Amino acid sequence: DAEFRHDSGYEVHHQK
Repeated sequence: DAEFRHDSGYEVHHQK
C-alpha cells in the first residue's frame, strides 16, 4: 500500500 502511494506521489510530483 504505502509503497504504491509513495511511488505514485514521487512520479506525479515530477511529471505533470
